[PDB]
Amino acid sequence: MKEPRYLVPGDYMADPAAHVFNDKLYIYPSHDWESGIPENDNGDHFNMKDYHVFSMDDVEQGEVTDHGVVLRTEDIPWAGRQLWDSDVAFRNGKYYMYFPLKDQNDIFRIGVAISDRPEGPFIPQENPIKGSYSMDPCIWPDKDGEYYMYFGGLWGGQLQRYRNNKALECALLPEGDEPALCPKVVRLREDMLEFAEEPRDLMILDEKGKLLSAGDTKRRFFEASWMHYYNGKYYFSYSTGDTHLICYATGDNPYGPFTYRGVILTPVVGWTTHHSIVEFKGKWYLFHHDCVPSKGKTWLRSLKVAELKYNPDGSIQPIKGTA
Amino acid sequence: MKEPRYLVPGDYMADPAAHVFNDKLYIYPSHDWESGIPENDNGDHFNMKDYHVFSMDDVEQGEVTDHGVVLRTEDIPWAGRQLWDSDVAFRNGKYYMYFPLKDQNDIFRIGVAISDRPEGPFIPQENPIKGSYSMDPCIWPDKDGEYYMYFGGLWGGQLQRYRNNKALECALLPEGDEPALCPKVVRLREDMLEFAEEPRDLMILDEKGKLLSAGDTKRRFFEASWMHYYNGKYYFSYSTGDTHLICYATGDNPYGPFTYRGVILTPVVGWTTHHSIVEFKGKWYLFHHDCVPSKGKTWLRSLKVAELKYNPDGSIQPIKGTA
Ligand SMILES: [Ca+2]
Ligand SMILES: [Ca+2]
Repeated sequence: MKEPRYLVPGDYMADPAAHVFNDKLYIYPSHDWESGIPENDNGDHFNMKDYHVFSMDDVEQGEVTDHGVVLRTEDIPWAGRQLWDSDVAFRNGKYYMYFPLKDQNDIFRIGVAISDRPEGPFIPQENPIKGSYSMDPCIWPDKDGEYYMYFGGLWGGQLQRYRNNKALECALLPEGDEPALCPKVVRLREDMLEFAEEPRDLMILDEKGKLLSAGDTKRRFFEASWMHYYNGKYYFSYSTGDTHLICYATGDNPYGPFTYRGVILTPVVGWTTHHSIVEFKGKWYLFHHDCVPSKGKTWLRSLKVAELKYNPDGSIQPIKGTA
Repeated sequence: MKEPRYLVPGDYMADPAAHVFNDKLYIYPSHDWESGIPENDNGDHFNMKDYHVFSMDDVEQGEVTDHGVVLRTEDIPWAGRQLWDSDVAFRNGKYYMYFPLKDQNDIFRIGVAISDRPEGPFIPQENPIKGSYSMDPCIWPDKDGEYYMYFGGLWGGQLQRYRNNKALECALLPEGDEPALCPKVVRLREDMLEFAEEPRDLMILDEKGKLLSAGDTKRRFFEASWMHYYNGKYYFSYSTGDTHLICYATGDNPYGPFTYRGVILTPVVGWTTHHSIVEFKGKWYLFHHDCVPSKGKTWLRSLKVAELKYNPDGSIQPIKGTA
């Protein structure tokens, strides 16, 4: 594809998460809809309430299939509000969907929904994962045989309310030269229902190996954690929020510190930018979204796909955002 | 009794929750112990980890039976730390123990533990109650056949972190003429596993029908909620924290407004004061605690009991504290 292709024109789907199951490419995006709520700093206008599942056979010219709703807030027993960016992993012959959702105390937790097939209806557990907090989870099937979750999100994601997995009496956002908050990493146990250990900082560093500062808002982690593997190297990509960038870093292990490299996606139409990187049929793709069909409305996002290409030195060729 | 009696002089127990099951008197206190943790503002020195159960047939001079440990943190699947003031309720031929415990995020939640007998080991549920927060729960079997929970606790109890059951970005403690934070009340459902509704405030008014102010620390709610019914009137008693008082209020229904009456017990030796009021064999008793055996060590408390009498107008005779 020479030009970015919009996949679902009929509805507003955001925060795409693409995976390859049974030689098919499945997408697990959020579902944006027009709630009657005006914009807000706490992100109340992001009032998604369900999940659809899309699948393709050919990303570039292929037909896109809507499998319909597979999960909604009503079906979740511990549900409060706001189903945000989710992710799916395949293990033990089953598919585990990890969704963020404020509990009945308006605290962001992460729940698990299970299905026997990647597109089939997901049945949620009655309670959120023990110790879970914040949002935007990413589930990475590492080569060591284990499955790792990467989560975290500034501001509306309540990540600043916590220090070392423990909630603060009062939220605290680091400023200026102070080290910025890191995204979190935690290993999941085999049944994929709970954490196997305590989550820890996924350190993102300079080229000098120094932790990114809070003022460095063009490189500092904000949200949208994602992890993939190419040419014997790890790639941790993410969103920078108020600078509207999708950056990426590199490392040699799922835990070890990741060193910032560059920018994958320049600012797009809309305040938010969210993504997922996956290889399909020999080519890499950067699934993401912008607010072009909604004519600039941030809370109404349409998912799209652009071809991602690497340089021989391992770096990623920057992709132009719409804006 | 012509002088208050200690019940477990061999160990350190606090926050007594006295009930009458099978013509016996059962107490469900917290188990203080020297954890090696020094005193600090967040109350880490209150590091209780297990529950004992005590029973008597005669309060004044009868033998107190130590039924041993019936629940410990290590058995709770969602365990974090600090098992604080709990209470038990009898329904459906079973005994439900409602215990407060910080989750793996140091957020105070309330969980349910079930036993077939008032002293037998309570098997805890895998997850805390949905929407639960703060601590010091008190279950009340009303005459309507329903069951209500009265929870809430300031400062260490994390009540100020919440407004209308929703977590604040930053904790807020009201001051001066502002209306003080009210304790909470919620009707449990039939299986006693979850809430049947949204928790509401239990308003405590003055003699002018006006909400108690935060500056009025000698009367406003702090912790240690307790509800009992005597001669057509309800009696909501509680602790006042830094004024070391236990006061009580009167109402006509479990939800309705309660009007402040007076002080049940003046400051005792130690900072904390906690209690439970129950009638046993024609006599009313005020179960509580102080730190006389521990020579003033606030977090090493010892249970004690004193007879409580009423005036013909319905008021409660003030009991003199050790301090
Ligand atoms: Ca994502
Ligand atoms: Ca109590």
